[PDB]
Amino acid sequence: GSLPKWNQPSKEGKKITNLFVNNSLTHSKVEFIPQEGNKIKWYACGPTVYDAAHLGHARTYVSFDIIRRILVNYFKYDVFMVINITDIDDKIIKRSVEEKIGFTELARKWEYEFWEDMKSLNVLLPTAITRVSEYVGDIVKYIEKIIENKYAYVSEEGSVYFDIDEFKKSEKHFYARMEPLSVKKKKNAYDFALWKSSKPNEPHWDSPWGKGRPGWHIECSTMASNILGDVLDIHSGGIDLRFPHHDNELAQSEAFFDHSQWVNYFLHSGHLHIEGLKMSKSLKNFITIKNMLTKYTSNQIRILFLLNKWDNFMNYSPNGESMVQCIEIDKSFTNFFAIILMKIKNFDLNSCNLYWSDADNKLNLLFRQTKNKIHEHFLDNFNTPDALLAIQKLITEINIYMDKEKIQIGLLLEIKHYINFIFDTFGLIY
Amino acid sequence: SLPKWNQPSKEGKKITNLFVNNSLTHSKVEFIPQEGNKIKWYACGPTVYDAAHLGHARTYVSFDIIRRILVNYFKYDVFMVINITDIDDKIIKRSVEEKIGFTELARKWEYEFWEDMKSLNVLLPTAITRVSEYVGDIVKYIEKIIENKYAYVSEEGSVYFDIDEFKKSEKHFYARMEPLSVKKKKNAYDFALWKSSKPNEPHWDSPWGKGRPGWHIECSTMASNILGDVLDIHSGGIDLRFPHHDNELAQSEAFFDHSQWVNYFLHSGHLHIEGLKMSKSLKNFITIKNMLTKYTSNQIRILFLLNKWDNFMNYSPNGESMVQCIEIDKSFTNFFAIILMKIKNFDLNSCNLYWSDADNKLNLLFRQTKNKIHEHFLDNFNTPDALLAIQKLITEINIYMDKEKIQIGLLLEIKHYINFIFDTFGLIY
Ligand SMILES: Nc1nc2c(ncn2[C@@H]2O[C@H](COP(=O)(O)O)[C@@H](O)[C@H]2O)c(=O)[nH]1
Ligand SMILES: Nc1nc2c(ncn2[C@@H]2O[C@H](COP(=O)(O)O)[C@@H](O)[C@H]2O)c(=O)[nH]1
Ligand SMILES: Nc1nc2c(ncn2[C@@H]2O[C@H](COP(=O)(O)O)[C@@H](O)[C@H]2O)c(=O)[nH]1
Ligand SMILES: Nc1nc2c(ncn2[C@@H]2O[C@H](COP(=O)(O)O)[C@@H](O)[C@H]2O)c(=O)[nH]1
Ligand code: NA
Ligand code: NA
Ligand SMILES: [Zn+2]
Ligand SMILES: [Zn+2]
Repeated sequence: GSLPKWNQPSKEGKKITNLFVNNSLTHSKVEFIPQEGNKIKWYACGPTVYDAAHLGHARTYVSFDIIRRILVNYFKYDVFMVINITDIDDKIIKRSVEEKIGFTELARKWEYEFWEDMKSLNVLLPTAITRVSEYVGDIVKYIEKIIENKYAYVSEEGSVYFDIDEFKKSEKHFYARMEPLSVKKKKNAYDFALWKSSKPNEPHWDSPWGKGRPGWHIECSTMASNILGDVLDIHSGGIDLRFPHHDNELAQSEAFFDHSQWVNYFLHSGHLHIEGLKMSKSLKNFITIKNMLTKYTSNQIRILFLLNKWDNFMNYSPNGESMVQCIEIDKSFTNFFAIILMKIKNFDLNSCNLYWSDADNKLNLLFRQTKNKIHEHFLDNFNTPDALLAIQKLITEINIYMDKEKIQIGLLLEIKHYINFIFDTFGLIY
Repeated sequence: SLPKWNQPSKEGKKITNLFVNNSLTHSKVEFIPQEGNKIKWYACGPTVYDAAHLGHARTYVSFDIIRRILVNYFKYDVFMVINITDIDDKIIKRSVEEKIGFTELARKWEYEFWEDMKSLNVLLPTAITRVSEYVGDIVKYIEKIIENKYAYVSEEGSVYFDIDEFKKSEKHFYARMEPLSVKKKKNAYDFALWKSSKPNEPHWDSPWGKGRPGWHIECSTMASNILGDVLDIHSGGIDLRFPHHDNELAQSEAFFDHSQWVNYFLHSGHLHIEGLKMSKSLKNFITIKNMLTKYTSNQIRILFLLNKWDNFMNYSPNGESMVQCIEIDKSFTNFFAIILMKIKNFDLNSCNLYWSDADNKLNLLFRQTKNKIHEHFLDNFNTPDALLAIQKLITEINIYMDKEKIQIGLLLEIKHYINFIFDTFGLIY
């Protein structure tokens, strides 16, 4: 009917938190319902490992790390996550001849440094790490099934292409669900390659159609489908990937399983722009995660991303201009934990009075209110900027209470623990 | 002819389908908060005249576990109050035998009690309410009970709860939880709200004369001032259910003139040593400090994790009961040793990360165990079965790490989940 349709999961038997997430399939905020129980099957597109990672990559993976911590630590969902490592790619192939070291040896180098940068930022590793080099055989069988479903064709040179026209014809299949308006050997220019016949002096793999490499998009559909299956609760990535990469993943997986909805919720992180231009290796405006870590700490970098809503675009000001606010917040969190611990330590039950005073009750009321504010923020599509503000306000009032008033030791311990619980959800470490 | 219980409405509340053994209904009922996800919780505290023993440990560690389940696992919001009974006949007697002040004795054993609690990793409550600091509030509480014509004053200057006037009212039933357990008095079963003090005994000025608060009035006063007319949870040991807890309900119902002061009354079962309750008087008791020179806090918490909070349990001394606990503590320790070392020393550069069938089978048992434990916690805090679920999962993880090629991310997830459950249990590794 010229409009793509979206089927919300049924609510019976599912964990309902009334969480709302910005879903790129509906281009709106919708209630999140698991496919099965409280389980969330989640695939996230990974890096292409030919170079150092930069602050833009940090934005995406730290942002979805925070969302993952919110889902699992805060809401107690059960998340099964997969991230691919794209270790075969044209950029890796070209760089390996420039570097005069093996392609595989170059790919491990930058995958290792990528995971070390993620660990440095306190990013949790996914459940499964799926490398393209280890899945080429699975990829080929995936392409075969797409061909048997008559949604792909083979060129004489030995490449394989996705037949978009055959895909559209089916009433159950719509091409480019998320960006409908973004649309030689080929039937049509809009067809894309699943298998590429191998260029000379290029790494290659055996296949029924000839020596070749996987195409850009087939890696993700194959790996995600083998481990997670015919329905994905969440698929994530940066916004630039929405078309053509993610829409093509949907086309390949729908073609493979012959069904209409491979993914219930598609989440796209907004881009990090430096001076109004996206941070890209090509532009030469980029800042490596390692350089960033020599001036600033993991907490400060995470606070930078906490201050910017995950699905919005953000602008980083270099020379620490944007980092000035972050350093202030990290400095005050550190000082807070210092004080409240000294006051808990020096508290003496025998000499203090433990009457529940009016000052105590006022702080307690603010403490329970702040718990409910933060809960609404997380339900409001992971509004970490406002949740972080709630904690700062609560800390300002705790500082006043501790300085003057007589302190209820138990109340202060409870508040320290809640703030610890929220900071663990953020990935901050104090 | 039987008291009725009104379940809170589910509308607007956090509903977990949790079921708790409620002494008011003498059955298992679904737990519904009074307001949203908030739980107002009052727990009867110790009388600070002596060292705490393993029985006190059973009650407070068991309800610490329940509190951790409620807050850490289910993400409820718990506002808790515990009284310290620092004025009491037992404190007065002990203070004269030792020839020390009533307050100096109470502070000493209050301090050792909180130190014993910290040693067992028992979380402190939000508010600690001492009777000596609330004597004025207690008096004003008794006044309102008298104005509602549910209490009367004797010639000596004492005040007594008029049970018969309380029963007459249709909105009030006396002794809801133990209905069959029922001189100056109108009736012998009336109990004192205010006791006229002998001149030597410590006392406080009051409208009816110098006196002390009675046994039960302290708790109704303090819980009502901080938490109010409705208590989501009131907890204590089983022997306290009558007359102490039933009298708390009568006093609070009389004060507020309503029918239900507490939605859910949870009573931990008693710890018996050689078939008799651990009591200072019997001389069968084991202090928490003595216990901690023989066994560790984790081992002691595992003992109470193995015994369901609301059931009676028998401790066999000379380490008979503790042998099982020490084995479990040993196996948790060794499991964490391996999984932590393999996570640290895992090297992404040299490893193969294909999602193998062994990886998929461990993952399936891992998610299955999450659902088993979830059902156990909903089943009235069945920590013994949740603990067994963890043990089963740990046996299979040990095999996986020893033999299979390990998915570093999957092992991190399992390490994180088991830590999350151990924090809910209060274990520290
Ligand atoms: N990307 C995409 N565009 C489609 C599809 N079907 C129709 N359209 C677009 O929608 C317009 C309406 O044509 P119809 O929907 O009747 O085929 C066409 O001009 C075509 O560009 C489809 O499956 N995928
Ligand atoms: N936020 C943000 N994400 C980026 C940027 N550049 C790449 N990404 C994201 O980082 C992930 C991996 O990056 P890749 O290595 O594919 O360039 C992708 O999901 C992509 O969307 C950037 O400048 N900002
Ligand atoms: N425990 C208890 N028993 C009551 C109450 N009201 C009446 N009863 C019992 O019910 C029986 C019937 O007496 P009535 O209900 O006429 O007072 C009495 O023998 C009395 O024991 C009450 O509030 N509490
Ligand atoms: N499980 C258990 N609890 C006890 C024992 N003795 C006292 N308690 C509990 O410990 C708490 C404080 O005891 P108290 O200081 O009032 O003697 C009360 O809630 C009481 O129920 C015992 O032998 N076993
Ligand atoms: Na794009
Ligand atoms: Na009793
Ligand atoms: Zn991808
Ligand atoms: Zn009490």
